[PDB]
Amino acid sequence: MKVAVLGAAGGIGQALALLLKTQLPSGSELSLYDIAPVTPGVAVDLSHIPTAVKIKGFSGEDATPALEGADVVLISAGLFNVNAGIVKNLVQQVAKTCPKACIGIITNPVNTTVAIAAEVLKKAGVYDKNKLFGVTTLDIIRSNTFVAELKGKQPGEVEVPVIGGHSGVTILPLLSQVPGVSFTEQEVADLTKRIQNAGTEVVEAKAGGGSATLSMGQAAARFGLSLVRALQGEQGVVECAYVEGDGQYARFFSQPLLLGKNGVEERKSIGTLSAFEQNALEGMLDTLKKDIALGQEFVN
Ligand SMILES: [Ag+]
Repeated sequence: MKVAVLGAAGGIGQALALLLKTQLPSGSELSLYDIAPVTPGVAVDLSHIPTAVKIKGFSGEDATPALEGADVVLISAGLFNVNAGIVKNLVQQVAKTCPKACIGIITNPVNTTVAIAAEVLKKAGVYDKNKLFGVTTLDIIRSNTFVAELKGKQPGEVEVPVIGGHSGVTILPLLSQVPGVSFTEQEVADLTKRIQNAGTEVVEAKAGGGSATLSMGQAAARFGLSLVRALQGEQGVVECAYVEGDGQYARFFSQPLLLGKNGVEERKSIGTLSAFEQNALEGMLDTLKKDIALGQEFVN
């Protein structure tokens, strides 16, 4: 089982690679790619950690040697103006070298870059909707932290389902479905708005000198490890991710997914929604649809 990290020299990629090197199952392989010439040294650095995970790093313009035999590709390289071209270039190389891998797009804006990725893989004739994921786990683990903080629970024991998209008002935490926890509607409103704007807390506290790299690395690592477990035959693995489903709300939509050996095994129902959640769901479908079309038209 091989995991390739495209964008491994950035802050997100390095934290992701550090977590994968120490937590991937024994016998796994990790390949790091980025443009920067330091990337081979990041792998050598990590290769000194005594886990049964083989790691190698590659630099330059060609990601092929890092992608050969890859089962999972995580793309954290790279707002729309800059990352759209980066995503298309890397997904094109994925479509030529490991077209059957599961692809997790971390590069933002996820709502749009997943649509770009889908259309690029379509042009190569290898697009598989069961294998393309927008990684939205950062909204989930932030929700877990904020809910446990407000309710005095252990943060490890709180799991909040989060649906919709990965930006602004498209992020919908289903607080009504957190077992053993009840909220007032003012708690729901303030908690939902904090989750939807959590990124701004980081950049403001960084004096504008950066963004959320370590927690995003942890989020991507959680989704990546869940994927690897499911691909290796583990049962009951459920994660929310931004995928092309039945299009009931939008072409791409984040929802609980049962993962399997093929990627998506079943797209689970979002369940019963509260009045607040149903309102917030229908009230953001248009801005989500425009995010998708922005990505489609860039390729088409
Ligand atoms: Ag796969």
